[PDB]
This record gives sequence, structure tokens and C-alpha cells, in this order.
Amino acid sequence: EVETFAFQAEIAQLMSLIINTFYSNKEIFLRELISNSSDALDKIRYESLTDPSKLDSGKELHINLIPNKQDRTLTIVDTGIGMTKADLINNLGTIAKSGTKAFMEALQAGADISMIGQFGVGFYSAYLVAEKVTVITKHNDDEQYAWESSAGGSFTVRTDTGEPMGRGTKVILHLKEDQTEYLEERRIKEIVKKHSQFIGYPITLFVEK
Ligand SMILES: OCc1ccccc1OC1CCOCC1
Repeated sequence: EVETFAFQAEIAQLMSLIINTFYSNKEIFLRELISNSSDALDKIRYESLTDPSKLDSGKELHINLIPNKQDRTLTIVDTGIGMTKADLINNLGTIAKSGTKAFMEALQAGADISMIGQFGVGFYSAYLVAEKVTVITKHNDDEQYAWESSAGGSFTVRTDTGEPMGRGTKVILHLKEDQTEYLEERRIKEIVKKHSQFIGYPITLFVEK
């Protein structure tokens, strides 16, 4: 059973600006997703400080980068707090409406797209390199759900029947045809070292056969 939702008009405008603006520094998408993962890991760690049972769904707190050249997907996995269904529908746990409004006023006032993370809507930078984004998430207080959007003003939410995650979030980037460089090991390592050297969680870059 698949539910189709319309993006709020401001979020649809943010997504089309990310997709249509000529802007060569696309690699910052990975810094933004890793930083989101770090924030999600910070949240579950803080909750575990007064309730250790919050980690019954998984004691390890990490970030995995899984490239797959056959599927042409880059997957960012974290074992953070995850998102409920309401969180997914409500712009994936962000205040995206007010964040987009501030971001667009900054762009007309000199800012560039690399600054998107300062306005709390860094997730949507995924559409700099992805034609379609799938978000699989599991929160302790809800079931596993799958969020998906190819932009175009709508997204879908369904119960995920795939591989159980325990707890955390999985961002699957179905990359554009001309953006497969972000599946190469040395390019991913370069970006992680350049923009994510101070992330307080182990970032493991998977290799392929
Ligand atoms: O796993 C991190 C993540 C993945 C996809 C979308 C958003 C997102 O980050 C939100 C803010 C941090 O915590 C709540 C979720």
C-alpha cells in the first residue's frame, strides 16, 4: 500500500532550484548527508545516556558508505535515531519550510548552494547528483518505512518489506548518468577527507568486487 504526497510548494521550489541551477560544486551533497547522519547519531546517543534500553535495537553508532556500480546507487547508512512515519512525511525531520525561506533569501543576497546545510535543508542537496532518492528508516517508536521521490512535486511513503535495519536511516541515491564519479573509491575518500574529517563516528567506505 503506497501513499503519494505532494511536497509543500516551498520545498518543491527548493528542489527545482537544486536541480536546475548551474552549480559545479556538487560534491558537497556527501558532507550534507554525513552531517545529517552525525546529528541523528548524536540524538540516539543522548537518549541512551539516561535510558540504555534505547540501544536495544543496536549498540553500534556508525556511518557506512556503500557504492554499487551495477545498480548505480550510493547508499549512506547510519544507525542513528531514525525517523517515524510522521517525521518522514513532515519533510524528513526538518523544518524545511522556514529553512527554505531563509536559504532562498541568502542565495539572492550572495550565498551559494554549498551553504544549504546552514539552513537545515541539506538533505535536498542529494538531488544535485541523484535523479531519485530512497530513504529507508526505522525509529524505536515506529515500524520501518520507505520514502521515495524523483522530485516532480511528489513523494511516496510505504511500509518497507525489505531487509530489517534495527534502527537508523538509509539514504539510497540513484545517481544521474553523468554523476557516476561518486561511485569511485578514490573520489569518495577525497570528499570524506576534505569535508567530513571531524565527524565523531566511524565512516566506513565499502568496496566492491
Ligand atoms: O539519518 C539522517 C537523515 C537521513 C535522511 C533525512 C534526514 C536525516 O536527518 C534528519 C535530521 C537528523 O535527525 C533526524 C533526521
